[PDB]
Amino acid sequence: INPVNNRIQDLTERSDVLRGYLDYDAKKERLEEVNAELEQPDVWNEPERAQALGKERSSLEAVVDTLDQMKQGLEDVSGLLELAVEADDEETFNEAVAELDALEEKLAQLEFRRMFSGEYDSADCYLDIQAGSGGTEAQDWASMLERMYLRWAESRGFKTEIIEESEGEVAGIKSVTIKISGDYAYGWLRTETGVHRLVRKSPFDSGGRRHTSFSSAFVYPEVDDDIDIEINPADLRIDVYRASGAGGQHVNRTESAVRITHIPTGIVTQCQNDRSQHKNKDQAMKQMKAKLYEVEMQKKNAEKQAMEDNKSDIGWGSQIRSYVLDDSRIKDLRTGVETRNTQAVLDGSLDQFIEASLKAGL
Repeated sequence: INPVNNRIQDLTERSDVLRGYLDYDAKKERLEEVNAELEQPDVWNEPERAQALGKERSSLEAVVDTLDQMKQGLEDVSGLLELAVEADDEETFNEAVAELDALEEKLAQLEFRRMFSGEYDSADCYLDIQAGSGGTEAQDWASMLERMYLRWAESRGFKTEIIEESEGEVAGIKSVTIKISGDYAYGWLRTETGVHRLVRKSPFDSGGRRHTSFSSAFVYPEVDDDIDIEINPADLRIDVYRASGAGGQHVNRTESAVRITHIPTGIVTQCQNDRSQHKNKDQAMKQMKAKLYEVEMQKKNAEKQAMEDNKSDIGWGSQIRSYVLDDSRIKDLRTGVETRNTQAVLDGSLDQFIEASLKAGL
């Protein structure tokens, strides 16, 4: 028996486990129902509802369609391999194994649904990146993180939108808020919340001095429409402000960007991606509701894990990963996962860390 045939059996076995675990039949029945409700034109008479149905359909297809393709894909590969071996055609064999690799990647990713027990792990999410107090160097670092996450998101089939962005004076960014949309986006990105440490020779320093910079990443789920709990107007300060576009600053001089500050906590949300001020307000408001829930969920989880008295709460600002570029080394301080290909990570190769984090139960 060729080792490749044994792998095929292993994948089939793994897909069968997943089919039962994810209730393939139930999800398939539900998918038809959702598709039916989305066929009618009057469905958008309730925008929020139509949007929710659309997101649910995507999540269901991620299970049903992927498993259907797994079934067919593995059968195809088995047939192609038998042909390749009998014909002694090395090239066809290689093509078949390349397809098998793609199939295993699909399966492996779907197996992580088992790790998503969070009530909102299936939701879209927001990612806030903030440059630390390291000047230009820290701002460049924040922009590198921005690029990294945008590239990773695309690699995962998640859509992205820049909600807020404040550029640095000389280079990089001071801050950015990115909306990441897709199947279980929050579940997949939430363990990246924390402080990311950069250590390298700064290209902004005249000499070759070692510089250490810090940037924070904060991931929170979209809960609007799922959580009707709204915010008291008295606890909010709303400001219209000028953002930054591509030359266009006419109606953009006043811009129409909206900033919302929560007096009770000091938390702020901002939105500048729409031309309409009222639309930016609506969106900035959705972000605030999500951040406040995110915070309440933390305190909520603090009670579920309360033991010692006078114990310090769980802060999300802990350092979670160190990027030592001058030593060609990036290591997650929580999981211990390390890689020496720094370029690949900066270019979006984060699954190696995220997968380990989810498996560790973070």
